[PDB]
Amino acid sequence: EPLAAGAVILRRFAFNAAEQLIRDINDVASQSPFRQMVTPGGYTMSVAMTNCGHLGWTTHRQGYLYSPIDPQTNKPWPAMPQSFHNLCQRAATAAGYPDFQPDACLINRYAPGAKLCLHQDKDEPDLRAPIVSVSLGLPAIFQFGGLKRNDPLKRLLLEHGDVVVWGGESRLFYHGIQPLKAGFHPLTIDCRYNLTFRQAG
DNA sequence: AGGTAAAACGT
DNA sequence: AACGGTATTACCT
Ligand SMILES: O=C(O)CCC(=O)C(=O)O
Ligand SMILES: [Mn+2]
Repeated sequence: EPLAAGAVILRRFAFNAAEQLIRDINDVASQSPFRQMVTPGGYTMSVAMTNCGHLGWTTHRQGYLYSPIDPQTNKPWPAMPQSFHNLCQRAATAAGYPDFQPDACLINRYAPGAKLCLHQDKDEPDLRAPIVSVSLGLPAIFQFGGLKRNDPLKRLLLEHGDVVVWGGESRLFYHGIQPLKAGFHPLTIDCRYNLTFRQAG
């Protein structure tokens, strides 16, 4: 369990809820489809993304931001599914964050080779609130460091149903995903999904 | 006067 | 391929 101060991995926590979560990913994506976002610097991200809930993480020319509106559809992001919110609440409570109320869920899709380079989650104004991160499908190596980029990384395999929660002291810690290895999973076929819940408003 | 982009090539 | 440069710079608010 003990990843860092205020950080924990709940292994296979979402395993039982996974089938329903995956159906709801498909429902969300049918309204706001997965898209590979382009950085301010002009590079297309390997991870395909969408959002649900009140606020969605996005890139544009000027930087990163949380928007109530999907810039692709010009409609609000789909409502956060009850299955998402219920799972998130249970995970956060188990992790020691019983008062967490997310208003934002970023949905990441990793094809073979897709990565997410070391970054901080910092576009949220209320830093008191934790991050809840659900793994679905193919396994990936999760990097978890410290407050500085060059702080040593813990490398952890995240498997289908694993939930990682950080906050408090570890809230602004650098973290990332190494290039996804190809493979098969009975529920996702050829990809990894990640659900990242935050308080963005 | 701060916050931010790099959530993205060489050794 | 793990590690670290780049952003002690050029930009908007
Ligand atoms: O895919 C993951 O496990 C991490 C996702 C992430 O870091 C993010 O969406 O900010
Ligand atoms: Mn992140």
